[PDB]
Amino acid sequence: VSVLTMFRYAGWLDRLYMLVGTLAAIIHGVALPLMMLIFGDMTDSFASVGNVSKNSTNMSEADKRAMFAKLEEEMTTYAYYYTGIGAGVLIVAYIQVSFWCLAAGRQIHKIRQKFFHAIMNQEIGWFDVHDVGELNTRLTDDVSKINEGIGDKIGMFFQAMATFFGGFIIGFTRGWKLTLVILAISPVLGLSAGIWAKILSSFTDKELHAYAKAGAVAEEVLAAIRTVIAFGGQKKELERYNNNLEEAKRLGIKKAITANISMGAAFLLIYASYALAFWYGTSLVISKEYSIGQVLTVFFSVLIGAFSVGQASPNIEAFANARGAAYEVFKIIDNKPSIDSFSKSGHKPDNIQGNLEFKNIHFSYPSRKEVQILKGLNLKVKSGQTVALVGNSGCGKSTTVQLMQRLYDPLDGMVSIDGQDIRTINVRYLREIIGVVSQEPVLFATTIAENIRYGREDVTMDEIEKAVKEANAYDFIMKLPHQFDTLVGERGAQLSGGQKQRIAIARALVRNPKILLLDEATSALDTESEAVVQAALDKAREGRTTIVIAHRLSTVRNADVIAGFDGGVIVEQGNHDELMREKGIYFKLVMTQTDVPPASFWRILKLNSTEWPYFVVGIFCAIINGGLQPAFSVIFSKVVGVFTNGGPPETQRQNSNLFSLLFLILGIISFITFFLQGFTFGKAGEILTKRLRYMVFKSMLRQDVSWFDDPKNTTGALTTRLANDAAQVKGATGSRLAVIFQNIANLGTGIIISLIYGWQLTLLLLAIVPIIAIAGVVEMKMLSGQALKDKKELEGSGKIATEAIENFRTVVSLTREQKFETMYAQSLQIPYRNAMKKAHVFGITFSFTQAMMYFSYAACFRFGAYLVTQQLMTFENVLLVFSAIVFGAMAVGQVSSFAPDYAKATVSASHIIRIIEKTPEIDSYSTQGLKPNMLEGNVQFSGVVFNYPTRPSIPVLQGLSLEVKKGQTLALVGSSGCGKSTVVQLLERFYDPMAGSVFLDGKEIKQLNVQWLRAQLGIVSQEPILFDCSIAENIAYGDNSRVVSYEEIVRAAKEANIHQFIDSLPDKYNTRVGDKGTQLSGGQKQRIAIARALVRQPHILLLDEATSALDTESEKVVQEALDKAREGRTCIVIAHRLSTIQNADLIVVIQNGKVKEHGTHQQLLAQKGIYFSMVSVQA
Ligand SMILES: CC(C)(C)c1cc(C(C)(C)C)c(NC(=O)c2c[nH]c3ccccc3c2=O)cc1O
Repeated sequence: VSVLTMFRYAGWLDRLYMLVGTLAAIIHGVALPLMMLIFGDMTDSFASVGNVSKNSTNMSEADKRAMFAKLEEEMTTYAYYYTGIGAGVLIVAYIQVSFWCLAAGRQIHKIRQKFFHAIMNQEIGWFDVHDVGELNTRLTDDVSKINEGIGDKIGMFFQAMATFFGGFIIGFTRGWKLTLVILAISPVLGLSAGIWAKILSSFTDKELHAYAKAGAVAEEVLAAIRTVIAFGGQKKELERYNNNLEEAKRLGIKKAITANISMGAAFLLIYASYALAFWYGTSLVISKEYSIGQVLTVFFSVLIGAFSVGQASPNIEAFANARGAAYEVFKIIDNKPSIDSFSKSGHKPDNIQGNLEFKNIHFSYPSRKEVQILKGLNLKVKSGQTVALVGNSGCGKSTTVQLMQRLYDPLDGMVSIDGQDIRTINVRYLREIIGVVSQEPVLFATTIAENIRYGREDVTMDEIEKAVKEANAYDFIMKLPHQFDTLVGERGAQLSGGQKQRIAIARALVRNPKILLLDEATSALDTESEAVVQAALDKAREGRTTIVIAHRLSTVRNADVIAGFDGGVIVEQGNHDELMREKGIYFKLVMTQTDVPPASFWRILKLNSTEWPYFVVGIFCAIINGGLQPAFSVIFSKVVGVFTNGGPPETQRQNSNLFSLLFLILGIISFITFFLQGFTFGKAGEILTKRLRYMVFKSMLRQDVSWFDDPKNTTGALTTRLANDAAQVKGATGSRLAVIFQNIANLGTGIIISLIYGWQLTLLLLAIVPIIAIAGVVEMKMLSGQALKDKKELEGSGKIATEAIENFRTVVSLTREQKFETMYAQSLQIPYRNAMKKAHVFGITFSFTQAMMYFSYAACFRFGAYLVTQQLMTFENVLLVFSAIVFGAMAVGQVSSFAPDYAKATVSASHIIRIIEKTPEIDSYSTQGLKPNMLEGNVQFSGVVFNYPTRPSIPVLQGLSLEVKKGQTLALVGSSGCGKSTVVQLLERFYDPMAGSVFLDGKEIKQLNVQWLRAQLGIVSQEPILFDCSIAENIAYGDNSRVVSYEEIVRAAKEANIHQFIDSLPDKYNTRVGDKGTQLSGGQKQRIAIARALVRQPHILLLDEATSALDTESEKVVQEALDKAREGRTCIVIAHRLSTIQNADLIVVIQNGKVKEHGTHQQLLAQKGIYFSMVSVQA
C-alpha cells in the first residue's frame, strides 16, 4: 500500500469526501484555461470585425452599426459564459477547502485521540524508545504536519496538472505547432537554471573560505585579547583580518557579474521565445493555416499552466517535508509492540499474591539505554514476612524494585512464584494489591482526594477519610480550604516533599492493598516529615507481607527477616537480633548505618552615508530597468492593434517590423539594465561589508572591558555577529533598489500609460489593483488568526498529555488511563470545533480570492461593451491594464518579501551601534606625562578594592596598599588565589579597581596611555596565541614601543630556556609549529610565554599563575625559566605550587584582600603565621 494509505486510514465519509475534494481541485484547474478561452474567442470575432471595418467597409459608420450589432449581440451571450465560469470557481474553491479542513479533520481528530492512547498502549517500549517530554512533543506536532501531508498540497498538485494538461489539450486541438514550441523551450530554461545554480554555488564557496580565514584570525585574537594588547601584535592582526576580507571582495564582485548575466540570459530566452511565437502565429494566418486570434490566448493558457505547475512545486516540497517528520515516527503511534505490560488483560493472582522468589538475576538497567550492570541477585519474600534489604547500592538494587511490576520483566534470570506467575496475571489487580512507595511521588493533581483516587478510581469518602488519617496526611487536610477536595495545581505545585509523600501513602492505602514495597523510601524526605512518614509506613503494616529498602536501619528492625547484599547475591538471611548475636555482615553494616530587540532607526542613514561609495547611477539604472518591463506590453498592444484593426495592407511587413522591434528592445535593454542594476548595488555591498567589518573588529580589539565581562557575550557568538550583520546589511542595499524598480514597473509608468486611457480602463485598473492587494492582505490575517488560537488549544491539550507520562507512577495505577482519554475526548474537541468553523472561513475567503478573477474579466468586457464599441472599440491599451495588474501583483510580493529585511537589518544596526561607540577604558590617553625615568617604576597601590570581569564574583580584594621598587620582585600568595591574581589582572587593566588606585610612582595607571603601559609591562600567558608564523614571530607577536632584532630574539630564547627547542630544530628561528602548536607540550608553551614577555625588554614583568598543569621536567625546567625572567626588573609573580616559586626578595600574604604577613622568604619561614602554615602543607 502507499504511506498515504496509512495516513488517510479508517472511517467512511472521512475517505470518500477526499475524492469529492480531488474532483473539485481538477475542475478548479480546468476553469483557469476556460477564463483564457473566452478572451481568445472575443479576439477571433474582433479580428474579423476590426479588419472588415478596414476592408470592403460599409462606408465608415454603417460597418460601425451592422458589424457592431453582431459584436454586442455576441458580448451579451459572452456575459452568460464568463459569469457561469465565475459561479463555478466560487463553488469548487469552497469544496476543495472543505476537503482540506473538514475531511482531513474527520481523520486527524481520531489520529490525535489514538495517538495519546497509543503512548498508553505502548505499555513498556515508551520508556526505552526515546524519552518523555520531547518524544511526546515531536509526536504532538508531527501528527499536526499530517494535515498538509493529506491536504491542500494534494489539491494544488491536481489543480496545477488540470490547468497544465487541460490547456495543453486545447493548445494541441486548435494549433499544436506552437504548443510543441512551449514543450521545446522548457528544457532550455531548466538547463539555464541548471547553469545559474552552479554559478551561484562555486563562487560563494570561495567567498566563504576567504571569510573563514578572517573568522579564525578574529576568534583566537579576541580570545587572547589582553596578551595581543600587551605584545602590540594588533598592528599585524588588523591587516591579516583586512586582507582575507579583500579576497572575499575580489570574489563577490565576480559573482555580481556572472549571476546577473545568467539571470539576464533567462529573461532574454523568455522575450525571444514570446516574440518568435507571435511572429510565427500571424504568419500562420496571412499565408497559411492553424492560426487566427484566439489561438494566441489559448497558447498563453498553456504558459499559465506551466506557471501553475511552478506554483505547485513549493506545495509539493512542503508535502515532501510532511512525508518527512511524520511518517517515520508514526511507528511509535502503531507498528510498535503495543501490548507490552498486558495493560487491560490477565487472569487474577488468586493465590492471593505474595510469595515471590527472584533467582539468578543478571538483568538490564531500566529503559535498556544503559547495559546490564547487575550480576547475581537472588531474593525471597513469602506471605507473612517483612523482608528488609541491607547492602544498599543504588541502581543495582533499584532494578529489583522496578522488576516487581509489568514495567520491567526479567530475561537475564527469573522470578519464581508459588502459583500462577506474576508476568501472566491481571495488571490492574497487580497495580493495586501493592503500596509502591517512592521517596518522590511524581503525580498529576487537581484535588487531594482526586490524587488519592489516582491510586484506584473506584473509591468511597469513607476510604478517603481513613487514608488521609493513617498516612498521617491529616494535618494539612485540616489546614487547607475544602479539606480533602482542596484545590491544587498540576504535578502538585503547592505541596512540600513530606506532604506529597503522605498524600502518596494515602493513594496507596485507598486500594485496600495486601503488600507494601519501598523505593529507598526514607531518603530525600524533610527531617520533620521523615519521622511522620516512618510512623505512617509502620501503621501501613498489620504484621504483613512487605519488602522494605531504606537508608535508616529503624524500618530494617521494624521487620521479620534481614536479607544481606554486599555487592550481589543474598549473602545473609536471618533475624536482625540473630545477625547482631552472631555478628555477621548485618552487624558490620550496623557499625556504619546504625540579541537586541530595540531595533535602531535614523542614525543608520548618516552611517550608510559615511560607508557608501555613492554609486547613484544604480538608482537611475533601477528606474529604467523597471520602466522597460511595461514597454513589452506597449509593443505587444501595438501588434494586437495592427493585427485586429489594420486590414490586410502591409500586414506581413508590419508584423516583421514590430517583431524586430520587440525582440531587440527587450533582449538588448533588459539584459543590460538588470546587469548594471545588480553590478552597481553588488559593488556598493562589497565596500559596505568590508568597511563595517574592519571598523567593528578594530573597535572590539580596542575594548575588552564592558564587553568580555558581559556574561551575555561569547567570542564565537560575536564572530557570528561579524558573519551575519555584515551580510544582512548587504541585503539591505540591493533590496532597496529592487523596491525602486518595482515602483516604476508599476504606477511610475502605469499612471503615465493611464494618460491614454478613455477613463474606463482607469476605472478598471483602480477597481482591481488596490482590491487584489487588500484581498491578499486580508487572506494573511484570516489564516494567521486561526493558527495562533489553534496552537493555544493544542498547547492546553498538550500539558494534560505530558502530565500523563512524566508522572510515570500513574502507569503504576493503570486505571486512570481511560480517564485521561476521557479528558482528551473533550480537550481535542475544542480545536476540532475550531477546524470545523475555519473550513467555512477559509472557504469564503479563498472563494472571494477567485471572485476577483471573474470581476477582472467581467469589468474588462463590460467597460468596453456598447459605450466604447459605438466609437469603434479600442484595439489598444486593454492589454496594458492587465500588465499593470501583473506589475501590481509583482509589487505587493516584492515589497512584502523585503519587510523582514527591514526589521533584521535594524536589529543588526543596534549591534553595530553598541560596538562602534566602544568602551573608553583601553585608549591612547595623555594626562600622565609618559616619563622615561620610571619604565621599571616604583609601583604604588592604595585603598584598592576589586571584583572580576565576572561581575557577581564579589569584591575579593578589599582595601590593599603595597609598593614594588625599581627592579624588585613582589611575590604574592593568598587565602583563595584571588588575593594574588587580582593584583596582576588590575595592573593589566583587564578590569578597573572599584575603589582605590595604582600608580607608576606619583602618576596614575588608570590615566597612563594603555599602549605606553603595555610597552613596559611584560605578561606571561598560560597559553601562547598561535598561528603558523615563524618561531621569531611566535615569540614576537609585535612590539608596543621597540623594534624586534636578532639580539632580543637571542635574549628571549636563551633567558626563557626555550632555546632547547629553537637551537635544535631545522630552520631555527624561521621554523614552524602549526596553528595552536602541534608539537608544543605545557613546558614548551610556558617557556615560549616567558620569551614573549622578554622579547621587548620588560622593565615591569607579570607572571600569571606559577604552574598550568605541569610536573617533573615540565615544571622544574619552567621554574628554571621563571627565576631567570624575574630579578633586576620590577616583577610581580602569583605563587601557586609553592615548590615552584618561593625565590623572591619580597613575598606578601594577601588574606581576603589584606596583608597578614610579608618579608623575604627566610623571614616568613621564621614567621609561624599563615606563610609557614602554607609551606608546612606543600611539604
Ligand atoms: C500573501 C498571500 C496571502 C500568501 C498571497 C499573496 C499573493 C501575491 C502578493 C503574489 C499577490 C498571491 N498571489 C498569487 O499567488 C498569484 C498572483 N498572480 C498570478 C498571476 C498569474 C497566475 C497566477 C498568479 C498567482 O498565483 C497569493 C497569496 O495567497
